[PDB]
Amino acid sequence: KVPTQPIPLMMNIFRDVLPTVHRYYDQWKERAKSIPDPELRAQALDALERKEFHCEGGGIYGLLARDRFDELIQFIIAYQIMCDYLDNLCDQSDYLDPKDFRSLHNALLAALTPGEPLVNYYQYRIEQEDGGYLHELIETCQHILVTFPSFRMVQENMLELSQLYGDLQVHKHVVKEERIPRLEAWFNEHKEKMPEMTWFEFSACTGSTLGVYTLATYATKEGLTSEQADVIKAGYFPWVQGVHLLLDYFIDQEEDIADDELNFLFYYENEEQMIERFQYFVQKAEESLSTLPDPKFHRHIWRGIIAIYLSDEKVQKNKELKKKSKQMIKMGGLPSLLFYLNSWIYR
Amino acid sequence: KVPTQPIPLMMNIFRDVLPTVHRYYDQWKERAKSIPDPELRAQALDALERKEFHCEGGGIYGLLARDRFDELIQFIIAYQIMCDYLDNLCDQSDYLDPKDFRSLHNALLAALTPGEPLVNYYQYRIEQEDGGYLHELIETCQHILVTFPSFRMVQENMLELSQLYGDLQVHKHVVKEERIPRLEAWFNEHKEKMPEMTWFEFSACTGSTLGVYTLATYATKEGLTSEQADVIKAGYFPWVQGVHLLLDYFIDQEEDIADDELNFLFYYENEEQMIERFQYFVQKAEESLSTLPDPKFHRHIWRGIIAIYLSDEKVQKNKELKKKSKQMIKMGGLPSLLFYLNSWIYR
Ligand SMILES: CC(C)=CCC/C(C)=C/CC/C(C)=C/CC/C(C)=C/CO
Ligand SMILES: CC(C)=CCC/C(C)=C/CC/C(C)=C/CC/C(C)=C/CO
Repeated sequence: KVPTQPIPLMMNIFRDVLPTVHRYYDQWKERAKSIPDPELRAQALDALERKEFHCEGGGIYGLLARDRFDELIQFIIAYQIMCDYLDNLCDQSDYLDPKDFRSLHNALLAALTPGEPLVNYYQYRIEQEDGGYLHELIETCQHILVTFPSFRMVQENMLELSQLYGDLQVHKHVVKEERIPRLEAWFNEHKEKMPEMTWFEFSACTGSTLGVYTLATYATKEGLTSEQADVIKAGYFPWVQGVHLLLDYFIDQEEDIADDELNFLFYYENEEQMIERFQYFVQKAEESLSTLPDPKFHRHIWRGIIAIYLSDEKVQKNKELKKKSKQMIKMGGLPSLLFYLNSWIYR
Repeated sequence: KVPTQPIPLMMNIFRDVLPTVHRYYDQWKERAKSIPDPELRAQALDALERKEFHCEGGGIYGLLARDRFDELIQFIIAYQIMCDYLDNLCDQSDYLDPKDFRSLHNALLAALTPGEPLVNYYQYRIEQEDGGYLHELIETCQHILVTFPSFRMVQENMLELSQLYGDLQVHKHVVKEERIPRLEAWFNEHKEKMPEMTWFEFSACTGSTLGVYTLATYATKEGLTSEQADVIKAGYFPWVQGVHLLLDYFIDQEEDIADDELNFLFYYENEEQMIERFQYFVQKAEESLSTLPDPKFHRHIWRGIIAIYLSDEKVQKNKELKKKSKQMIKMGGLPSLLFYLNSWIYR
């Protein structure tokens, strides 16, 4: 059974999760260095250099599936490395071709489809020589998921989340003036299936990978039901994924204002509405998490997400953002403790 | 309104205590570089390089005296720097002259005696040109303690603990064959005023500086009575200071065996008696700490100190020492958590 008390949970993270994540992550970093195309190589290494925390955090789900610990972490790390690599490729495109963005994000759907034939995902861009990097990441996922006893029960839900994630990455990276019309028209197709929210709130809800890792985790269990697959998806989507990305965008505000970059928080009528809706998402997130198996573990993952995000220098070294962050959610001073602990370690 | 819950306590330590200690400690490092005598300079800088954790730990007492935070920490740092410097000078003496050891440790008594004229503390050794390093550490303590409204009420108790500490440093640093005879004669002078214990248990009890820092902390209060000053002294001496040094000796066993260093645990008739007496010290220490003002603070700091000691790789990587440590004190998974956290940071 998973640790649900802080001390054993933290001990298992430092002893088991982080060394196991880094065993595989550090192997991908060595592979990325051998990418022949200098632009693909740079984007791969930048994602690996800057976004380690995504894999370190995602790997914590390993604790729910000890019998498949190494394999589940290898899947989460391969899938998350792909997301961060592809995000860099889309963010750094000089061409802004949505066919390219889509073709790249179809790699994530291949990763979730064992025996899906691998295509040239780079077919709509000039840079295509990755020495098999992307194919190796896809095949890693394919070969692991197929060994999970209830993968077939969760696969449809994983693909639904991955498709929504890919759609977001396509629409938000096109030429500035075409982004919001695409996102609004895209939201309009899903809004009937969704709780009452805005196009930009929906956009945030689709931008997380947490639901995919949670479904992959429970895929390791014998006799998972279609009913439970659906409970597990609904536990994270839309509310938890929403809070995750609303925080990501909260922390990235000052660089988005300065770099004229798409930030979903900027489409709220005012700050009062933003804080009120954020608090609503948090309450709905707490309610959705409580429906899950191992609810106490999920509530710990979730508190950890909020705390680590709000501990960012961008929040804690900005008097205004720090004040507004405590208005959004009170965390018993954990964000500040993590900032000052971090600040002490690296000096 | 002193922080006692783990998150706010830890946040204050990382935000307030450690950065403030680091600032004053760094200023002492730069001051030490100006020591003219090459050997005194080498010993001052070595103590400062190796023993910063003593000041980091001692400074946590600042949180009991928020009004006097910076001044109390400057006192604690100056006193502890002096202790670790003098320890080095006595350790690395080629002549092992107890007159030298005594004269050096008389600096600690001067530090606790404002308006006292100072001697040449180096008067019994070859190396004497420190450019005022030791005088400035003394004067730093003297100038801070006079500003504490209740210093006069705790001064006698502080001088008592400082005298016994000085006595221990004198007796333990002489030639190997004179150490135990000196330590037994010394204990025999104090035996009748102490709870029942061995000369080597007594030696352990006198070797900590916690009592001095705690007394200095409550010196910052208006209208401390003699009764209260005696309660505060008894809260740390002898049981808490005893646990502190017995635990230090416990962890360093393998080191002290192979470097043939003096270790007071080796004078127990066997391991079983050593563990039995340690458990007794722990109980008396818990009892004496519970008599203090802010008893949850004192309990939390003491458990933190124990957890940090037991997290040492010397304990956690040594199956035998790990078994004995878990007999000696029940800390649950905290030492193991701190071990794996440290292992991760410094991989
Ligand atoms: C009891 C405690 C403190 C538990 C710690 C819980 C932690 C560290 C959770 C990390 C949160 C997490 C899963 C982050 C992953 C980030 C991710 C997948 C980002 C993709 O954009
Ligand atoms: C919260 C942190 C990182 C504290 C660091 C400080 C450490 C490691 C302290 C452990 C030792 C300690 C509390 C010593 C007290 C000072 C003293 C009298 C030392 C002489 O043995």
